[PDB]
This record gives sequence, C-alpha cells and structure tokens, in this order.
Amino acid sequence: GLTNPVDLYPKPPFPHQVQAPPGLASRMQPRPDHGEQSYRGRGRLVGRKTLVTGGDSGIGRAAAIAFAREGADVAIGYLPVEESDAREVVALIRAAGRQAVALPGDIRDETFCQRLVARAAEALGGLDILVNNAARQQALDSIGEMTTEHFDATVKTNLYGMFWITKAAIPHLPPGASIINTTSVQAVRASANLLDYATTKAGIIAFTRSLAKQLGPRGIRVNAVAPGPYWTPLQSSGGQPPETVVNYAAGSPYGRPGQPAEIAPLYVALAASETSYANGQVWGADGGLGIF
Amino acid sequence: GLTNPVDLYPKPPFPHQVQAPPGLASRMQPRPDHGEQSYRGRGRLVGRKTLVTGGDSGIGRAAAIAFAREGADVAIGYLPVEESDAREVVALIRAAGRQAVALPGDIRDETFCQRLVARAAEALGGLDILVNNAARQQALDSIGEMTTEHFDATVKTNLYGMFWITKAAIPHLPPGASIINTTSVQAVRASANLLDYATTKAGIIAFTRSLAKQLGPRGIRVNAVAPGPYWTPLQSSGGQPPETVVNYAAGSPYGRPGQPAEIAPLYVALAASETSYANGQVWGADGGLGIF
Amino acid sequence: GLTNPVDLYPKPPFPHQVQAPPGLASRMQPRPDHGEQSYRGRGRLVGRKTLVTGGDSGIGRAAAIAFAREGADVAIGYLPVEESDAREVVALIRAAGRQAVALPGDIRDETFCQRLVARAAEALGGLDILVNNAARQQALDSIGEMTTEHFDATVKTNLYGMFWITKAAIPHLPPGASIINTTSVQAVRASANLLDYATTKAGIIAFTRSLAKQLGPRGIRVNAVAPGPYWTPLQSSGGQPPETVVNYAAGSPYGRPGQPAEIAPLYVALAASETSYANGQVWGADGGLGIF
Amino acid sequence: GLTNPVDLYPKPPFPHQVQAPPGLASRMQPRPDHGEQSYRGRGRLVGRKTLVTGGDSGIGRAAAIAFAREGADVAIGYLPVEESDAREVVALIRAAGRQAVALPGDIRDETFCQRLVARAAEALGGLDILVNNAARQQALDSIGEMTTEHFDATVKTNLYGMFWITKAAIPHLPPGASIINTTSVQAVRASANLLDYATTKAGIIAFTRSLAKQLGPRGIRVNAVAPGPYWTPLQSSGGQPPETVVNYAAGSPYGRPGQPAEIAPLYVALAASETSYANGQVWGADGGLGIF
Ligand SMILES: NC(=O)c1ccc[n+]([C@@H]2O[C@H](COP(=O)([O-])OP(=O)(O)OC[C@H]3O[C@@H](n4cnc5c(N)ncnc54)[C@H](O)[C@@H]3O)[C@@H](O)[C@H]2O)c1
Ligand SMILES: NC(=O)c1ccc[n+]([C@@H]2O[C@H](COP(=O)([O-])OP(=O)(O)OC[C@H]3O[C@@H](n4cnc5c(N)ncnc54)[C@H](O)[C@@H]3O)[C@@H](O)[C@H]2O)c1
Ligand SMILES: NC(=O)c1ccc[n+]([C@@H]2O[C@H](COP(=O)([O-])OP(=O)(O)OC[C@H]3O[C@@H](n4cnc5c(N)ncnc54)[C@H](O)[C@@H]3O)[C@@H](O)[C@H]2O)c1
Ligand SMILES: NC(=O)c1ccc[n+]([C@@H]2O[C@H](COP(=O)([O-])OP(=O)(O)OC[C@H]3O[C@@H](n4cnc5c(N)ncnc54)[C@H](O)[C@@H]3O)[C@@H](O)[C@H]2O)c1
Ligand SMILES: [Mg+2]
Ligand SMILES: [Mg+2]
Ligand SMILES: [Mg+2]
Ligand SMILES: [Mg+2]
Repeated sequence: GLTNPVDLYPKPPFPHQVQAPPGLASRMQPRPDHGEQSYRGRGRLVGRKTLVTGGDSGIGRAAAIAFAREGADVAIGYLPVEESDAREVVALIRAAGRQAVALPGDIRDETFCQRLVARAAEALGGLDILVNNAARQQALDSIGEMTTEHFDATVKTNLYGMFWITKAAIPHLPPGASIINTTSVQAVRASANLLDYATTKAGIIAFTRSLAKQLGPRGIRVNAVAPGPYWTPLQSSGGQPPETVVNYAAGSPYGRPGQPAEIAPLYVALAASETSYANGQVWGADGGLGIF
Repeated sequence: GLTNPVDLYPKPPFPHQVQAPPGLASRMQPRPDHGEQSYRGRGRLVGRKTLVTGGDSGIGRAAAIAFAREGADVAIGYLPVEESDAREVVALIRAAGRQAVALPGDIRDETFCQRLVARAAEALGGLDILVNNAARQQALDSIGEMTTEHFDATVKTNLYGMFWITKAAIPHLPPGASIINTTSVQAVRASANLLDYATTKAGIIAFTRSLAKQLGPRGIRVNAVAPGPYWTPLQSSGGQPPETVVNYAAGSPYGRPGQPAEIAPLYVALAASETSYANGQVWGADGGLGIF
Repeated sequence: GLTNPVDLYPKPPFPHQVQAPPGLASRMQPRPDHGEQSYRGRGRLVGRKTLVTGGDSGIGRAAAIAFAREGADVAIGYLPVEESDAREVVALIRAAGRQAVALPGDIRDETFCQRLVARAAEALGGLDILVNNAARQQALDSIGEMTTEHFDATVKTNLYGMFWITKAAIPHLPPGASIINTTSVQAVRASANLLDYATTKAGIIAFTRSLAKQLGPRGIRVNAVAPGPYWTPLQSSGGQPPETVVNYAAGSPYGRPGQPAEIAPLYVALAASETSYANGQVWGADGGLGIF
Repeated sequence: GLTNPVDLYPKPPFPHQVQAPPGLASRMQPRPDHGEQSYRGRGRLVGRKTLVTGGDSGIGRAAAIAFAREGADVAIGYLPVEESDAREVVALIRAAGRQAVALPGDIRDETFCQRLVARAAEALGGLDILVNNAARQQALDSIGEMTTEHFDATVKTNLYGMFWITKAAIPHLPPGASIINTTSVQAVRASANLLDYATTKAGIIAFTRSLAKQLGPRGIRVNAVAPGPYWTPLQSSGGQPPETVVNYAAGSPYGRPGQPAEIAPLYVALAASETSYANGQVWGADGGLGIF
C-alpha cells in the first residue's frame, strides 16, 4: 500500500546531543532506524559475497542488513570503539541465515586495508560486492583552524583508504561484481564548514566514474550513492555543529532528515545483477534537495 | 549467480536499418529485449496503479512489463500506428495477472493529455505511478535545416505533453505516489545533431527537480531516469544517423548499447514505497559513460 | 587598487516595491547600477556589431553599455512599454561614440524575431555578437495555478524566441563571431516556485552546448552566462515574491545581490576575439553560491 | 577585427614526441604559444601582486605573461629542472616593466609551501592574486599499475600543495584579493587512464566552492578555471599516451588543441576588481567539448 513519506520518520527538533567521533548509533536520540524491523528481503542477492566499510552504524549498517536479507554474506569494517554497534549488525546478518565477518581496524593504515580485503575474501570464499562507505567528517569554520593533521585525516580516510581497499579488492572480483562508493551532496553543495570533507566527496565521484570506464570492459560495475542528510552518528560527533543537529533538515521539503533504512534500496539495486547497464553513475537520495 | 554484463546482450555492428518514426520494435534487427523472458517480479508494487507514456516499445515497454510483474495495474500511452507493438504489451500485462489499459493518442494535443489521465484513472480505479516517457527525437546536422515545425514538434511532445499530463494527474495522486520522467544523457552531452532534443531533455531535469520541491511536502516523489544508449525504435527512426545505428555504442566501455530490459529496475526502485527519501533525483544508466 | 566587493553595492533590506512586468529600472529602489559611471572601455571590441535582447534594463543594459564602451555598435531589443529605460541606453551607447539601434517588439512573435535580426544587421552593416538575454519570469507556488497560457508565455519567450532569433542570425555571422545566451542558477537550483522558468533555463544550457558543437567548425563560438541574484526589474515585477525582494540575497556570502554592472565583464570576455578556446561554456557569476 | 578560431593555431597530427616529466615547453613540436607575441595588456591589473605556481610553462606561463602585461608584479613557482623555461618567463615579466620573482621548489613539501608564500609576499611587498596551477598528471591504464607512490604523488601535488599554499597565503590577502585554482574537464570526463588525476581535479572544484563561501564574507574571491586540451609539456611527459599526443584533440569541434595563450583571458577576468560577483565559479575553456 501507499505510505506518506513526509511523516514516516521523526522530524526535528531533536534533543541537544553530542558524542566523541566516530560515535555510537545507540546513543543517538532518537535511535536511528537502519531497517532492523522494516526491511524484508526477496532473494535479490542470493550467495553474493560483500564487504561494507563502516557497516556498524548508519548508511553502511542499513546496506549490510539489506544485503544479508537479500541472501548475501556480509563482512563489515568499523573502528574498535564501535564494537557495541557492530555486534548488533553481525547478529542481524546471522539471524538472516547468512555469514557475517567482523573486521575492525583503521583504514588510514595501508597494511590494514590489505589485510581487511584478504581476510574478507578468505572468510567469505570470494568477494563480489565492495562498498566503500566509511568516512571522516569534522566541520571547521575556517581554513585557519584546519591543521595538516585535520586535512590529512580526512583525505587519508576518505580517499587513500578507498584507493587501497579498492586496489586490493579488484583481483578478487569476477565479471558480474559491483563496487559502490558512498559520496555526499557536499560534493556539489560544498559548505564553508566542510572544506576537506567536500573535497574528498567530489574526489570520490571522479574516482568512481574513471574506475567504471577502466573496469567496465572486465564486467565489473562501479557506482556511487549521494545521500542528503541522514540521521547517523557522523553528524552529532562533530560532522555538523550542535544547533544544526537539533534542527537537522528542518527546512527540507519533508521537514525531516532521512533515516538510513530509506537509502538501503539504492545499494541493493546497484548491486543486483539485473541492473546491468548502470555503471559510472551517481544516484542521489536527498529528500528533495535535488542535487544528484 | 554472477553474470558478465559485457556480452549479456548483442554488440555492433548491426544491420543497416531505418524506419519512419515512431517506428516499431518488431522491425529492429535484432529484436530488442524488453525483459519479456528475463524479468521476474517479487511483489514490489502490489496493487499500484500506473500510467506509462510510450509504453508500447523501448524503455517504457520494459517499465510496463516490470510494473505488471511486480503486481501493478498498467495503462500505456502510444501512437495509433504502434498498435502492433502495443498489443503485445497489453498481452504481457494481462499474462502477469494484472489489468492493462490501452490509451493511444497524440500528447501534443492538450485535450488528449487531459483525456489520457482521466481515462487511465477511471479504468484503474485511481493513479499513483505516472511515468512521462514518450519522446520525439529527430537528428539534424544544422539549425538551418530545423524548421519551426521540427522544433515545435520536439518541444510540444517532450515539454508541453509532460506539463499537461502531469498537471492533470496531480489531483489524482495520493501521498505515497511517484512521478518518474525519462530524460537523457543528451541533457549534458548535447550533441551537435540533437539541438532541440537536448534542450528538452535538460528542461525535463529542471522540471523534475522543481516539481519535487513543490510536491515533496504533499508526499509525492518526483524523479528522473537518464538513459545512455539503448536499442529502441527511437534511434533507428531518425533519432540517430543510419551509420551511427550500425555502430551504436561500439566505443562505450562494454562496446554495446543497452537493451531496455536493463533499465526497468530503475523505474521499479524509484516507484517502490521503501525508496522514500529519493525525491528530485536524476538516476543514470548509461553503461559507463558516467553522465548522471 | 583593491576594493572590498562585500560593501561595494547596496545590501538589504530594500523598500517594499512591486511593478507590473516587465517593469522599469528607473522605478526600483535603489536604482540599479548598470555601469553608467563605472565601466571604462579599453578597446576590446572595436568595430564589432552587436544585438542584445532585453538591452533596455538589467544585465542586458550592463552588457550593452560595456560593449559600446569597448568600441562595438549595439542594437537593443526590448518591449514597447520599456521605452523610457531603452532611450537612456541608446543615449549612452551613442555617447560612447558608437551606433545604437532601438528595436522594440515581442520575441514570442516569430515574424518579429526575423525582422529584429534583419533590421539589426541592415542598420549595423553586419552582425557578429548576438546576446539572447530577454526573459519572462513569473513565480507561481503550485502547478495547479499554472495555466497553459502561463507555461506557454515562459517557453515561447525563453526557448522559442531564442531559437528563432538565433536561426535568423546565423547566416549573418562570420568566422570569429560570438553568441552568448543568458541562463540562470535556476537551471540547477530549480526552486519550487519557478517550475516553467527553471525548465527553460536548463534548456538554454543544452541549446548553447549543442549549438557550440554545431558552429565551432564554422568558427562561431556559442557560450552562456549563469547569473545568481541581481538587482533588476525582473524580480520586483513578479519573478520573485515581495518578501524575497525586501530581503533579496541577504543570506548569500556577501549578504547582498549583485548589481548588473558586475556581470558585464563576463559578456565582454566571452565576446572578445582573444578568448578563442571558450566554446560551449557556462560561466557563472553568483556571488559565492557556487552553482556554475 | 574578426579572426577564425579554427585555424588560428596548429592542428594534429603532431610529431611523435615524449619527455620525462615535468618536461620543457621548448622541446615540444611545435613550440607552444603562451602569448609571448600576441598578448597586449590594457592596464587591467596595475600594481597587483601575483603568485602563480607552475608559471614556467603552459597555462601558468600564459597567465604570468598576461598578468605582467596588465601591470601586475609576478612571482612564479616551478621545479628546478625547468629553469630554462622559467628564465624566459622571468625575462618576459621584466620586459613588461614589472617585478619578477623566481621561486623554484617542490610543493609536495609542506615547509617549502610555507617558504614559497612567505618569500613571494616579502619580495612583492604583499600578495593579492594567488593562482594554484601546478599539477602532476601521469596516465596509467589500470589501477593494478598504480602504486601508492603514484597515487600519493598526484594527491600530494594537486590537493595537499594547494591546501598548504592557500592556508599560508590567506593571512596576506586583503579584501579585494583573488584566488584562482586550475582544475580540468577530467573532473567530469574522468577517463579510464586518469584515475588519480581526475579524483584530484574534482576535489579542487569542491575546495574552491567551499573556500569561496568561507572567504566571500572577508572580501576574497575564490574561483577555478577548467581547461580542455591544451598544448603543454604535462601532456607529452606522460599525462597522455604517446599516440594521443600525436592526434591530440583531433576529434574536437575545431579539430585542434588549445594553445595556452587562449586561456590567459580567463585568469585576467577572474582576477580583475570589476568582476566582483564572480565567486565560487568554475569557468571552462575547452574548445567546444562543453564541460564547464
Ligand atoms: N549522514 C549523512 O547526512 C550523510 C550525508 C551524505 C553522505 N554521507 C556519507 O555516508 C557514509 C556513511 O556515514 P554515515 O552518515 O552512515 O555515518 P556513520 O558514522 O554511521 O558511518 C561512518 C563510518 O565510518 C567508519 N570509519 C570512520 N573512520 C574510519 C577509519 N579511520 N577506519 C575505519 N572505519 C572508519 C566508522 O565505522 C563509521 O561507522 C559516509 O561516506 C558519509 O560521507 C552521510
Ligand atoms: N534509446 C535511447 O538511446 C535513449 C537514450 C536516452 C534517453 N532516451 C529516452 O527514452 C524514452 C523512451 O524512448 P525509447 O528510446 O524507449 O524509444 P521508443 O521509440 O521505444 O519510445 C518512445 C515512445 O514515444 C511515444 N511517442 C512519441 N511521440 C508521441 C506523441 N506525440 N504522442 C504520444 N506518444 C508519443 C511512442 O509511443 C514511442 O513508443 C524517451 O523519453 C527518450 O528521450 C532514450
Ligand atoms: N536578475 C536576476 O537575479 C537573474 C538571475 C539569473 C538569471 N537572470 C537572467 O538575466 C536575463 C536578463 O534579465 P534581468 O534580470 O536583467 O531583468 P530585466 O527585466 O532587466 O531584463 C529582462 C528583459 O527581457 C525583455 N523581455 C521580456 N519579455 C520579452 C518579450 N516577450 N519580448 C521581448 N523582450 C522581452 C525585456 O526587455 C526585459 O528588459 C534573463 O535571461 C534572466 O533569466 C536574471
Ligand atoms: N594541458 C591540458 O590539456 C590541461 C587540461 C586540463 C587541465 N590542465 C591543468 O593545467 C594546469 C597547468 O598544467 P599545464 O597543462 O599548463 O602543463 P605544464 O606542464 O606547463 O604545467 C604544470 C606545472 O606544474 C608544475 N609542478 C608539477 N609538479 C610540481 C611540484 N611537485 N612542485 C612544484 N611545481 C610542480 C611544473 O612547474 C609545471 O610547469 C594543471 O593544473 C593541469 O591540471 C591542463
Ligand atoms: Mg559507526
Ligand atoms: Mg513505440
Ligand atoms: Mg526592461
Ligand atoms: Mg613546466
């Protein structure tokens, strides 16, 4: 049946709240909806072998839950401090009857990126969906406040980590495989307070489009997803200022931010074998901002 | 299982072939694949009520087949000369166990656009997916060859028809409904020989994004699909020069054009109730050109 | 010397004000600055032969003044009710020592478009800069309020008029000539209240890019300019709602709208013979919105 | 007078030619035209104080020549091996009657970036035009060939160097100053063989747009220039495969690549004080490809 999207999920104002990054979904108010109850699989990805970075919380968690419910085995990356979020996702993947692999570690470390891919492929018996979804986002009002360490941390997480993981993954990927990279509306919106983050998110789009041309001839599709505002720990752990969290997305056409559950369908559609002429695309889901 | 997209469908060279517009799918060599055998529904749109313009052939036919197999009732628009293509789609909708409504007529006629919507809604018992997919595309190498009649025919079909149909449809659309407009990579690629067509396809994107902001607050989502090259009668009936048809998409990353079957998943995903934060988006499927 | 752009021109709030379209610059509060005092020519367009539609006021007036001061002869189009604005521009072109031609008439009339070009070329002794700058902009909050007459008036002014004038002009344009089309940030921003206008402005970009590919081989360059908010009669005569006029561009990085004087340099640079590899471009001047 | 842009400059085929990067303009066949004879200044930047990275050759050299001829003092960065190109630019700046400052060194070195800005500002008596134009571009057909050292060299040159130089420069820039960043059509075209380069060029655009929003309120404008193909040593020293150099831009609307002379007007126009509402823009000059 039909459902009105406007009031399907919570609207601001939200309680004043902050966490140290990367944060925990379980400490947000309200708790985000990653599709734990609502997502019903229909056999769209049976037997696929998936690695999702940042699969413990937020958009990556929603994708991991959906992939498992569609019949795919799922390895998740995350940072060690997020173990309490990650254990929930691992249990949900397993409750869908599929294999879950927990692979915590810092993707700014090149050797860890190599081990992440090797261990995921070994555990799953192969690899044929890669989702580069982990990110650092730390807002700063001025470039004068941005140290080299700040800029480097954002670029190493969001560009180098993706590069190393993707490079390590390609020798495993058979014809028919899919790579999906999470970008952001910030690639275009380029807010004053997200100078380094926006740089990396625009970079991710060109990386996606170039790699799609490179790998298309080998039968591997490479695509990106461009979210607008979603209710995740990235925002309340310093990705946005606190007043922005309280009134998050209040001025958007629905008057509310997205919940991660709502974007999982884009990841399933892009990975599915039937979506065979989608390559090099950036698919947006921004609730009416109309960016991608 | 995994399937290599590169050789899943035919590659050029194709036989020298030309038709008068709008053409018939059954006269193309090879016959296009709209998903007649391959598309399997999974209950994703049960009971939805759909109107697809240009649903007799090509991308619109692939969308109509998929919608019916996902459980939706489907009305199709087309031009009277296309009856032999259209009756096949009516039969496919009925073979999926759903109601089919055949509504031929010329969408450059404002009164016909009003009757099309009124008759579709009356026959289906409502309306909650509208796909503005019909188009005119007639390549010309120079503006000196483009008469006012040429320009007006393209603009009246691709902009005015969409405007009139959409305006008439909105009073029928409940919260939870979806409007999907087919645009083109030509909105950006803007080839020398498609001056009027490219103008209209860029126009369709801004129309989509503006209307998404108007209707989002009312719970209606408005999105666009941007195909790259697909094997359809629009291309061999004057949309492309004949030598381009012979070698169509030969230089693309897969070395082949898309078949309409491959893009149907985008229409299903955009219409599904679960894709509830996709509004004002343009989703491409261009086989690695990397436009949208 | 250096000048701070932030406070170079007036900032809101502006007096409550409205006019019947197309409006008069002389009735705005404050009066707009089209460069009447500030623009100093430097011989950049000596002997060029120009036609500017909407050259009586706003951006077109600023371009006409600059072209004349750079040594070009200038014909201007405008609507008859704007005679009092137009006579000022004609006097300023002539005070720069160049020829001015006043060509009032409605560009929605195909025969007038043909006469406009023929009379401009006859009077000037040729034609080698064409600026399609006239536009209709009438905001409406809902498609339900938008009659066919409303939509048609916007599309006929902004797309058909450009088509007819451009088609009539090309046989006059020698190698080295330039066509410049004014678009808008609305092509991308696509506000809810500018459904028809935004459609046409996106269309203008694809028209520009396609015609550039068509005419590049003949040595004719075709480019577009994408303004952000400028203080012109288009806004207070129904292009924007009244509260928007009072607080116009207050939230932008400078906190003020542009004055037409500020965008004239883009038109001069695009027309100049030295800018010989700019073809098919869209150059923005939006005061930090960062759209084009 | 009018000049036909099509045959104003050389067209392919060009001789088979390759150099080690960064290469020398003097070894290209034919020698590039940076405007040494053609560019005539008109007092548009009198007394400005400029730093151009990569000012020894190519687009940066054309900008440096034009800036000096418009009345600005010019410091140039370059790599020590390019001294024979750089000394010619120093001589051209001095022949225009302005001060030239030669500042060779490697912008991947953060301490050098700080010294570069400090020494330029000290020598010139201030700083008010900064052009981040240096780049690394090394084509590779596959990500398997791209070592971390390759990726890091491109990212450190094109993103970190820009970040460090810009951060060091801002405390010197008074209201009225301009920052201009050279990007590329590759930000959008994203070719298969330019995976790291295209990533950085898209990043540069978002960096530009974000910084424009930060600095606009302080009266500093930040813009980008997006060249299409130009005849420069970056291309024949590994930026393109050798067979592409031989046939460079043969299929474009003019059938020839740009010469650096042709793009200098964009840098002058963006820096000029009169262009006061251009902020956060990307202005293309791609010869009819129609990208930006
Ligand atoms: N939430 C939004 O509004 C929004 C908007 C646009 C784009 N995005 C994108 O969505 C993606 C997912 O973020 P999210 O919003 O779901 O938030 P999230 O905090 O739930 O997910 C980000 C994840 O990144 C991972 N991560 C961060 N640094 C890492 C490191 N050094 N090593 C390993 N893993 C690391 C963490 O595991 C974390 O869970 C990101 O790419 C982000 O850019 C989010
Ligand atoms: N095939 C491609 O390469 C391609 C590429 C990009 C975009 N598109 C878009 O795909 C959409 C569908 O076209 P297609 O390629 O499937 O070709 P198609 O010929 O199968 O479909 C176009 C349909 O338009 C309908 N139509 C045309 N003029 C009409 C009129 N006056 N009144 C009513 N109906 C009318 C016809 O019924 C026709 O079947 C179009 O919007 C087109 O712009 C196609
Ligand atoms: N002012 C802004 O904020 C803004 C922003 C983006 C784009 N633009 C564009 O700038 C261009 C110029 O408008 P402006 O803002 O300088 O306002 P303006 O009112 O000064 O100029 C518009 C002109 O259009 C002409 N015109 C309108 N309908 C016509 C018709 N039927 N026949 C002949 N001429 C007709 C009138 O002569 C009028 O002076 C337009 O193309 C507009 O889309 C303006
Ligand atoms: N030529 C083209 O076709 C083309 C196309 C699009 C964009 N671009 C852009 O144009 C800009 C200028 O390049 P060009 O084509 O004029 O070629 P070029 O080789 O003449 O200039 C590039 C310059 O970069 C400098 N450079 C490189 N690495 C450096 C380092 N580590 N430290 C200091 N300086 C360093 C060198 O001094 C060199 O002269 C670049 O940003 C490039 O991305 C060029
Ligand atoms: Mg987390
Ligand atoms: Mg048909
Ligand atoms: Mg006027
Ligand atoms: Mg050099």
